[PDB]
Amino acid sequence: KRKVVLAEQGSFYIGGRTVTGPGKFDPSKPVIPYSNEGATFYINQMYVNFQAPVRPRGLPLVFWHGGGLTGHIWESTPDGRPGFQTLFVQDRHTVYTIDQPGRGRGNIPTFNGPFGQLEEESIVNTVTGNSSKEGAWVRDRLGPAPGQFFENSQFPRGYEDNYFKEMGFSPSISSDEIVDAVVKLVTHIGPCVLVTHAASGVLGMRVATHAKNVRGIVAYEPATSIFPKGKVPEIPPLADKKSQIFPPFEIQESYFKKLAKIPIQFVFGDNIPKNPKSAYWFLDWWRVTRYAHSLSLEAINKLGGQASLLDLPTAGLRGNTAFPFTDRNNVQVASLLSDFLGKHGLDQN
Amino acid sequence: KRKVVLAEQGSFYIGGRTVTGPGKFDPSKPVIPYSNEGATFYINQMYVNFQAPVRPRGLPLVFWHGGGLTGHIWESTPDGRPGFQTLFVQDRHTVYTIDQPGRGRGNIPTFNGPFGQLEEESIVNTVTGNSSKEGAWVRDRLGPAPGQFFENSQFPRGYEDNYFKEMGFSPSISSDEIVDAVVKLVTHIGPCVLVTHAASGVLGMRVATHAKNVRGIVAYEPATSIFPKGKVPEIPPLADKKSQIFPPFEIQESYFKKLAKIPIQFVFGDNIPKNPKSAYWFLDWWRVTRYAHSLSLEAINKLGGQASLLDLPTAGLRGNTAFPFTDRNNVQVASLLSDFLGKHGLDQN
Ligand SMILES: COC(=O)c1ccccc1S(=O)(=O)NC(=O)N(C)c1nc(C)nc(OC)n1
Ligand SMILES: COC(=O)c1ccccc1S(=O)(=O)NC(=O)N(C)c1nc(C)nc(OC)n1
Repeated sequence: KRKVVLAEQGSFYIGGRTVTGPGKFDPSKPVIPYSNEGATFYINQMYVNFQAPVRPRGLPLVFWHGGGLTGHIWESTPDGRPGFQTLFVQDRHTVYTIDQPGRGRGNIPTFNGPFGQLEEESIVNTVTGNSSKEGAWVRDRLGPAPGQFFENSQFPRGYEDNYFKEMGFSPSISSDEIVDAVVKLVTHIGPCVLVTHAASGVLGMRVATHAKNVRGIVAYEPATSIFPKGKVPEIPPLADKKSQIFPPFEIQESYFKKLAKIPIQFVFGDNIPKNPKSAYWFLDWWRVTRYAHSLSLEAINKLGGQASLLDLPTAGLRGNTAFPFTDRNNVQVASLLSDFLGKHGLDQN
Repeated sequence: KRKVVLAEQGSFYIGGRTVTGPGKFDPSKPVIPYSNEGATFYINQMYVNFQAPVRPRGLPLVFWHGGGLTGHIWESTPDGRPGFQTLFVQDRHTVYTIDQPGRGRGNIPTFNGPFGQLEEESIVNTVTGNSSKEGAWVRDRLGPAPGQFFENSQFPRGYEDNYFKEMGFSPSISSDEIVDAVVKLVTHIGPCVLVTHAASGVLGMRVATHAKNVRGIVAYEPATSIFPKGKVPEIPPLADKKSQIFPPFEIQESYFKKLAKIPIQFVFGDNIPKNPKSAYWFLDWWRVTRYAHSLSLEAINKLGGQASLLDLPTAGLRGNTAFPFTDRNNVQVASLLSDFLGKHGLDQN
């Protein structure tokens, strides 16, 4: 069912700062080709879209895309089925979707000169990085190697091109500045729930420690674990005995303690190996990253928290990739999110 | 006013191509940091959003942002009033809004290495260009100089930060590939109307010559004029005796003739001078650019066309900037667009 009734919708920019070029601007001189002379540039701002149902119930949801993505992933699946934006407006929540600084409609800070460089100042690095189709295939656990699917896969097969086309690079904007933009959004919205994904997992945890308005977190397949400073537990290397997972983020315990004050759920899909898998780097990476997250959640619970790990196969959902909210069974994944919101009173006024 | 009812909404990717790096991808080797080795990259694809009303009447509208912009400008004004997307869904048209290749949710083609470079191939230039706040202020005719506003201005004053935050750079993707993506969208949608803006004006004219499904064009403040090859009329230089407008695009006459088969309207806002203005480069640039467009429309009409130029002040609307569809009187601007659609039956089934 695709129909949606909106009391209002729209979009806006929030957050960011400015940087200035040298000299002054003279309106009599040729304006194009564009010059840094006399220039003010707005940088690192974030794009925000919202859709509000008639008579909303409970708190607004803020859907935060993973690494190299945009709010598209919450709008539609690669095969054109409704995304979580539609499903949760239908579930009577106001829905915010963002393009964080450096991605999509967010700002990419570059000027007149080599990419990212404002005269002698490097705002972001000129050298970029970006996953290939092959790297993303294994990262997202479509299968163990590019072009191969797990038998049980929930991926919308045949729509591979559409899926990979949604992904791209991110300039080297500091995570501090990304977190700052979302803190400002949360201040603007009021009490809300963060729904994060992969690279935005750790960022949403950070936002919650800075913003009391974050009343809950659901994180799909978070990519970086978080611990109190100096209390990082022993985490093994990968099965190749050379690689490590992403270095866990460390925060002062007084901020970490704030995570114990709200319900937090991490959600993982399928096909994460239980045992070392030296032949398949990313499968093994996910094994150890999921383990690190289990210890992070345990640390929150030892501070009086209510932090849980939901493995979708234990709820009867088999074959999900690292994007469960765009997989073929995404309605069932959404149902489990609604269950979490309902259990914690986040769907009541 | 804000209420919107959608039979369906969503988004998708269309267009683009692939490129690779050398070698073979080995899933046993560390996937991050990402490498070009064995890597397929999707480049130059376009993001498309659609909103369909219940029982649409007439043709879908494709709103195409100007230079350095995104579909945001059709979603909301800088001060948060409804954009043309909402207004035209309320007007019972299905509405498509795009982020063209190189902008917003469209692809920015960069890899592992200096920006835009895939090994020894330069996909886009590493050196970027980008307007400043000051350049955009005068380009868009908010006032003759930054900080100043024309009398009777329709700009949402006070929302300068929101407005300028929506603008950014474009990588050097060829115009051929941008046009190609929209031709593919037009094939997918069927008969439709293009609504263009500034830098997308000439691109929409080009699309129409390649796509019979374009049944009409409304272009707000187009930036580059178009003529049959070898038939560009004499166009004077600017009042500074040294600058010229953008070199007009020249197409083969057999393609130019296709513009004579559909209704085409160019729409200009206020404060374009009638006489040379050496003190204000962009005001004088608009004077001569608008003149060049008058001659382009005349050439279309000489070939049997239905091309017209609408100056908003002659229709009783004073003070519009170069973004009339986000100005304070944008509802009245929308009413004139509805009038055009109705005149030509583009609002009937
Ligand atoms: C949608 O996919 C993801 O969100 C994702 C998931 C797992 C691993 C890496 C990424 S990533 O593709 O974004 N990572 C990335 O681009 N890089 C390169 C990255 N990201 C992070 C968060 N840390 C590090 O190194 C510490 N690298
Ligand atoms: C939203 O504003 C515009 O759409 C716009 C409007 C008028 C002039 C220039 C631009 S522009 O900012 O895009 N131009 C631009 O960035 N440059 C640099 C440009 N664009 C074009 C289409 N041609 C040329 O040179 C021929 N330069």
